Amino acid sequence: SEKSEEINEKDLRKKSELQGTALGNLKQIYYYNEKAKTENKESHDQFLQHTILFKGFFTYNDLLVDFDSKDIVDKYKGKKVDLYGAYYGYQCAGGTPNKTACMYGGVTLHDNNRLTEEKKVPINLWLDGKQNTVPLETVKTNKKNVTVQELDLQARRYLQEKYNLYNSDVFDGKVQRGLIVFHTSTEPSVNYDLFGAQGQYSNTLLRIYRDNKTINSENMHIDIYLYTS
Repeated sequence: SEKSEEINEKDLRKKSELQGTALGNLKQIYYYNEKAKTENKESHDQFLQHTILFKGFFTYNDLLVDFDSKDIVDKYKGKKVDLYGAYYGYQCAGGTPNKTACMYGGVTLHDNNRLTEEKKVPINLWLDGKQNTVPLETVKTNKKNVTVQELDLQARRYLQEKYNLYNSDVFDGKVQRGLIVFHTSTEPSVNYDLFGAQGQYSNTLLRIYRDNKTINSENMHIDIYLYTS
């Protein structure tokens, strides 16, 4: 947890710098989008080498997961895995033509990954430097090693609900800059600029999760820095 005054100095992209439909499409992803959330699944099918193809995942009927590389694919190919991420259909290719949804990362190993009790992830939130209280129930997980994507999706859904994050200025979105930090103790902290995604559609806005980054959920909290300028 940094001084809101120091974070304010990083070059965070401003909301006014989003070209086109990216803003409407960021609100769609973090607020309206359906997510793939299932446990105990396995697949050794692929389309390209850096992907794992879940045939008939949907009961879209196929789910194609994309990773940074084959090296990552290999840790999950043929294993029992849990899935939690956002998917899309626009620009998606790889399985039953016309019936494949695509997702970036969101895969964790299923075995021995269940928690003693569900973890409520604490969140520290600052708005223009004033600390705001966030209910403990906001972000929760049952995984011991969880994807940053699973936590970010929960965190941003709340920022949208309570702070109109991805609403236009006219529809009361007052936040112009922001940073989310997953503050881990034992491993490097991940931080994302809330207005820093690239492209305007899901196929590119969601690539930030392609790395399948996973962290230990115990002993960490989330720091959120929001600014109205």
